[PDB]
Amino acid sequence: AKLETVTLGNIGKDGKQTLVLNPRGVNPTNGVASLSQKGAVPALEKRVTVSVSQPSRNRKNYKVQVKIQNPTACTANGSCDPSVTRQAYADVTFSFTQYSTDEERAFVRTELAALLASPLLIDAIDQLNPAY
Amino acid sequence: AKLETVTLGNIGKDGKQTLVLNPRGVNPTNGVASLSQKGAVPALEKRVTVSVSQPSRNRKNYKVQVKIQNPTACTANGSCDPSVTRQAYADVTFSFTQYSTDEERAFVRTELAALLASPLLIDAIDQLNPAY
Amino acid sequence: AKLETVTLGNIGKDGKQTLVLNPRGVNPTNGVASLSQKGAVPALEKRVTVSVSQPSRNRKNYKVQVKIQNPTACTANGSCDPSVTRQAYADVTFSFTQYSTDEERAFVRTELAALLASPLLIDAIDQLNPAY
Amino acid sequence: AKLETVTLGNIGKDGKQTLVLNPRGVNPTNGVASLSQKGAVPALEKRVTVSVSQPSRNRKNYKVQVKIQNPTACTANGSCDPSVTRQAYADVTFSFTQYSTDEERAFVRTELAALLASPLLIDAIDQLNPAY
Amino acid sequence: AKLETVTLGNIGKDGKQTLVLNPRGVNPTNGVASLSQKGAVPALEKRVTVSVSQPSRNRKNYKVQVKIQNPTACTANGSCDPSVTRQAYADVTFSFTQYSTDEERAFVRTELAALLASPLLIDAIDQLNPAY
Amino acid sequence: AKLETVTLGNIGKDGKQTLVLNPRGVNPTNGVASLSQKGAVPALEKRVTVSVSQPSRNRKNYKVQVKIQNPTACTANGSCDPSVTRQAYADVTFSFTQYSTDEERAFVRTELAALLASPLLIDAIDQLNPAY
Repeated sequence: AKLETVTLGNIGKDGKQTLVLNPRGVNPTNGVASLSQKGAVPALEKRVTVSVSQPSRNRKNYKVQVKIQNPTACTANGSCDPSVTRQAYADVTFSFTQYSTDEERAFVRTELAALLASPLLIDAIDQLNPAY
Repeated sequence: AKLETVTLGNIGKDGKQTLVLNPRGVNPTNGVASLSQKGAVPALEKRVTVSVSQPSRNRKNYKVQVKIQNPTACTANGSCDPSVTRQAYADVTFSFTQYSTDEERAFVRTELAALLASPLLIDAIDQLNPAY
Repeated sequence: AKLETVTLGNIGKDGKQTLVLNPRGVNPTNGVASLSQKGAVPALEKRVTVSVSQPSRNRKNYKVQVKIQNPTACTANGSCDPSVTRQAYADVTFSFTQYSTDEERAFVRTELAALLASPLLIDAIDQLNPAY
Repeated sequence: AKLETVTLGNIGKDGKQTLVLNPRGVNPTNGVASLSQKGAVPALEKRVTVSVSQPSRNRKNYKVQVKIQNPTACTANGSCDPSVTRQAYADVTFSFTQYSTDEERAFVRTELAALLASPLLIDAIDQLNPAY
Repeated sequence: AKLETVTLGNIGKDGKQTLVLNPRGVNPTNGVASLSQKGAVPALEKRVTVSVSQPSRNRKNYKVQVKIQNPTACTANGSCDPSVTRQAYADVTFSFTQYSTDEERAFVRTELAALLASPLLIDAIDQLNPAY
Repeated sequence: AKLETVTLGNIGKDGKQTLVLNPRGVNPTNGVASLSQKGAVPALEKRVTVSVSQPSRNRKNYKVQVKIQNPTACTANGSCDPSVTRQAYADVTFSFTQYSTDEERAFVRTELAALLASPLLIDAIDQLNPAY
């Protein structure tokens, strides 16, 4: 699909924020499309990547991979310009057989999505609580 | 959060299906909670796992990990009982600093979720099309 | 199922006695749920353990394992406090396939319970006579 | 006791079915008494095996071992005769001391039978759920 | 006991403060229950861990082990977010024999608690003066 | 503090008993102040030991260490004089930075003492129940 400005809505804990990511390259050396919420400085922008990899000699499954990396900056320092003090990461890889159907693929995608909005996952990710 | 029957709604390509997963263990040897949409036979059920792992000696980040595995069965065979003929997989790991906040964690969670419903990801996962 | 006070009924040679086992842990290091008839002192209590283990790399089937250990104590000694003089053990191990059914599983369970109430087993266990 | 047709009643998950096992050998030559629900063909019959073994040099305790083996057959194939696609196994060994009493042995036997009819065990064997 | 919000009262030098700890997982990899006083950020919260370990082959006694880790944070920095500058620890392990009684165990428990509230301990701990 | 007859009250399961320990040395070879309850014979007396150790070459924290050792005696024997049949132990060591404060240490002291009267700890120590 068109590497275009993807715009995500009603995210954040309260469900009220917005993220705008702009096309920011393909093909670095490895086919991974890149997006970024453009900020003051490269180190300070939230990134996303997407890469579909066809099956080959060793690879027999298709693998779609998504990566989120969100830096946190703190301007006060022993200096003037803000610095990255931590990163948040997500990393999802999907693995699909060459004989799979789009219905099975779309099920895994929509299932993961609905899962991420569930009390079990809200507690595990937002509060870092295991399950009992 | 209570390892309870999580119920996911309006999933699938059309957005009209439902998934019901029932608590099906914790603590196999590795703290991973398990859920399953209960089906006729173990090999035939859709599974989910969740595991939060505190930081330790080598681990300094928290890592939350989610796994979807959905089998496809075909009953006709050279036999009577259905057999698994492929698996669909998702695998997401989140990586968070000990100094991160729930707002940063909930952002990465809701962002991934909203991302999974976007044209770029619909094409990459459902149609296995890279990005241009 | 809820790791709850199991209570067992009319056991013993006459089938008139009662055993009450109280939840006494999970996960020592190995997922082994534990029960125990509470007694004067830890070494003198009867124990039960159950462990379901899923299939992995090495293990392809499911394995359910139940253990029983009943100490016999004798308070007279060259001492005051009762001491264990022997144990009685039972260790049972069910092995079921990824494709097994709950009917097949319940049959083995109810068969083994019924088999244990039968003349041939009653003589092999209770009087230690083989079979002819 | 007399290796004789043992007949077992209301087994199965509904507790309505009957199993008839016919004496089918003794020794073979590990002392293993054998039984078998008469079947169309040897691979297709449910078996049971009982063995008592006296304490010797290496063995100082008595050990009684009982094994159930139930195959599942499937008539359809790429052939006419039914084939075995899976087995269900139970394997129980009792370990008793030279100084145990018949009352102590009978307690273990009847405890195991009672224990096999309890919610905790029904869920671990029939539904393959661990305990929480 | 149910892993609950344990609430502790009248602690601190003056005996006037309160600490609330919330069940924050079990079984990371080691049967270690966890609790934590809800803090702004993971690295900033007071933790407690409890584990009861049964006797094994290496371990012949029971061992109960409790850990306290309270961090101190200072927000002024060459930064914005508060950082951890030190940790206070308490690590207690109890050791009891298979034949110990609950009265003997509660004596050690209540004796230690009484001991900690005593002039000799107050000066050893709060003022780091040895004894003479 | 002056090594003085410490007296502790309302200890034991019921909270009704009293414990008088008497100064019984210092400086054996290791700065370990020692106490003890008046016992018929040295092997039969409850001991306590406290040691504060300053930071050093290897050691950079202060360490305060307390030990409890309560023997159980059984007078009946193949003898006249009582013999020790088991010991109960508690071993607490606190770890504090050179930069800690008396309020931070007193917090850890009073938190341990309050923790030791809580339903969770009572069940783990007195009844040797883990946590769920």
